[PDB]
Amino acid sequence: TPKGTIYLTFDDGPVNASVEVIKVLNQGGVKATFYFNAWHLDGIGDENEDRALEALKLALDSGHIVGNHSYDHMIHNCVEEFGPTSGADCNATGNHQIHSYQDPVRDAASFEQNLITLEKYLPTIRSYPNYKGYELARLPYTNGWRVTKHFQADGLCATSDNLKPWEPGYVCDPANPSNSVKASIQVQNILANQGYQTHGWDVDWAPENWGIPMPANSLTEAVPFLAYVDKALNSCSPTTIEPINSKTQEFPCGTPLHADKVIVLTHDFLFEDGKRGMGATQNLPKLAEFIRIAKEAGYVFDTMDNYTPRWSVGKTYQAGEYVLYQGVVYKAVISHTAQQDWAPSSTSSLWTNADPATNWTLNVSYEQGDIVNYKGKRYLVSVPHVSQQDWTPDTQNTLFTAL
Amino acid sequence: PKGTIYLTFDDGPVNASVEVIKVLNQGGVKATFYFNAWHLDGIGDENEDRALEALKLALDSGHIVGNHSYDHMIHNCVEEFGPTSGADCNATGNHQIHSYQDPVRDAASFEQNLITLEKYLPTIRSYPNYKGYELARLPYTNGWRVTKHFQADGLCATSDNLKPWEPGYVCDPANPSNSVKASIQVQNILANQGYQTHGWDVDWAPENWGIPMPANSLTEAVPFLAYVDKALNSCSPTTIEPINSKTQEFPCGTPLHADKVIVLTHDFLFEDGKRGMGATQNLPKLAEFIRIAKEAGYVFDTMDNYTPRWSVGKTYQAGEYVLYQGVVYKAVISHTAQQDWAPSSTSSLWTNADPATNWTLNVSYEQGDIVNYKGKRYLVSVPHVSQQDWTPDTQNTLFTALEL
Ligand SMILES: [Ca+2]
Ligand SMILES: [Ca+2]
Ligand SMILES: [Zn+2]
Ligand SMILES: [Zn+2]
Repeated sequence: TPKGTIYLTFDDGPVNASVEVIKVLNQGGVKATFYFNAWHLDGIGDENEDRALEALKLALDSGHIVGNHSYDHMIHNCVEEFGPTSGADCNATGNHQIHSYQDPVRDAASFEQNLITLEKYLPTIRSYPNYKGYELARLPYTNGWRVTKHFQADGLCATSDNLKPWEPGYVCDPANPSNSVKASIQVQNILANQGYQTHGWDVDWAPENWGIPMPANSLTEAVPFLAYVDKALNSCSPTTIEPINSKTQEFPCGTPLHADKVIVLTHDFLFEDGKRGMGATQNLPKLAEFIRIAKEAGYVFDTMDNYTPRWSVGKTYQAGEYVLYQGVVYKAVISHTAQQDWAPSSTSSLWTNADPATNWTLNVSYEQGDIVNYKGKRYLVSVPHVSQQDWTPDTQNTLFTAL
Repeated sequence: PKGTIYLTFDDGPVNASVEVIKVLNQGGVKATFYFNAWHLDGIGDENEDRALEALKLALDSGHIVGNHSYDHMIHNCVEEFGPTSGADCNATGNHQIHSYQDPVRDAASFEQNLITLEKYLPTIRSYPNYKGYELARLPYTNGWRVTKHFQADGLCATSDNLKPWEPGYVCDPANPSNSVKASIQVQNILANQGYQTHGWDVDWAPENWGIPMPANSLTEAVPFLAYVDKALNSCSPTTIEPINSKTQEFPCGTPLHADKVIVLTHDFLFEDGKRGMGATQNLPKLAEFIRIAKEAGYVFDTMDNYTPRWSVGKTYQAGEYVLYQGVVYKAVISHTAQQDWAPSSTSSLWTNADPATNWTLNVSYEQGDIVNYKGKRYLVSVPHVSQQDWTPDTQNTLFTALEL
């Protein structure tokens, strides 16, 4: 058995720098997950991105998983009016993490616009099974999780209503989060109701020193970075990670789905020779070496579509274990061996639906105190039970209490 | 029942939709509404200040909501799309000219529709009868993507220059307009996103568009019921007039179409306004029609049930079709359905029969089928059922890559 599983996740592509990243992954014999912002395809993301479409194609042809990071990384919330210069304008002020989320309905819509743009520039994109843009997402700035009904948590100081975390007098209060944070929580919930899973991260491969003129040069070297990964293995990193805005304060430490796994966050743009330093020259070798030594150390690499393991026939499942099947999360009812014809579903006796959603749904095991939406109204679950078609909340005033 | 009628209303939500919905409720039937969300933005050039109220009433009443595109393709009717474009296009009457152009943009209008609906009614996904992401119908076009073996296009639905009633108009199904070809591509893009699309058998419309107040001439209830009887098991999409409403290659006798009539009509025909006294004259036609159709032995259903739901305990014959969790399946063998033996991507009892073209698991592929996979096109050389190990890029005895 492997020491553990590493999930390499790259955010904020597709950009020019993405091309050589992908080749290093391919040479290293691994697959990774890229959470993309399609505004780079429109040439308005203020990066070197004329090869953005080439990069998207290469990632997909190479078998890497493509997930959804929103169309514009929420830069519409950093400027007065969104347009071709907004990316540059927001870099001018450095106000990315201030008022990052405002109208959650509009902000969640940015993930659907991302799908439109990706499918505009690459009209064949849905013929790739590794296109997961409509299944897997990650919120900008936010170490937030919607994995299963019992595995979800928010980044409670991810974004701010005024001061940045390093500025003097900055105050983070998880118990009374910022308006931006509250908005981001609603965004998570909207996406979950559209069938997305969202995942945060355990470790962030970033500059060790942002105060030099080429901060990318300071990216952690492979050996010490592997030490960070070893340290994160089974140690609830999302609660102890720094800085404070990268935390998931109420991450469910010890949750079985998270055991023996480390999600690495990094950014394509840290591997470019450019305005952040000699990223290609200094850091592509670090990536190559990290992959080699991680494997030597006993790790294997996987992608986020398998973070929740796919249901597989012949496997013996235990009561309470989670699988993913056709994009939906299910939880085993009893110990059994999966047969071909016994796949999880909305009518299975062997599984219940355990998507991290809040709209009332068939064959879900509801707990007391859960709140579900049904036909535009909210309902408290008063009697815990497994939902069925004839027990809709509008007809069941003992099991549910209207709010 | 002697048959099932599917009442379908297009081009809402508008003020006129409110009274239609109430007649349906009092008549004890559910219907399907194919909506254009631009009315919620107030730019659709109808009486539409109650648009959001109507969308809510349709949903709260249990009617099914389906996707008719954001702007009814008016962006293709004008030079630059804006708040006045519906009015501009009505001023010219060029709706059916160049109606489909860039099919990627045109299909994206269906996704934009989802965005706008979910903007004005953030709770909309909490309604099981919201089917905006599952059921669609193309503007102007009697086109169908129901199953892998039940699909056909409206070959003269739209034009590159001349309207069907104008001097010089020619329609050739064997060499369709550029607009039509683009619309065929839109159908395929939507099918690959999981949509079914459905056309219609009969269109409840003005008998005479040339008289003043043309909405008033909407067919009376009794003769309209006559039209429905005539359509029942008679392949109406091939014989219907006018020419731009035809589905020339409709698969007459296809099993899912048996004993069913889909009626198309438009909410706006039922208001008192610019098209005539539609509320006064036509709401009672709708009410009476429902009553006499039930008397004659018809029942009414919605388009989410046009492909019947998989039902536990039911016996199925090999070859029969069901809808399960939004996906069409065909039975591989006769058997009795049971709880844990539902259709799926791994079932031995069913195969996926969605009307899509991207390579998909557990599909019964036929010789000559062309599938898309990882950006390339493949011809199926021998029939087989797809499985994870048999991907087209690795199975050259099953698939042959086509040249770009
Ligand atoms: Ca999902
Ligand atoms: Ca479907
Ligand atoms: Zn990011
Ligand atoms: Zn229409």
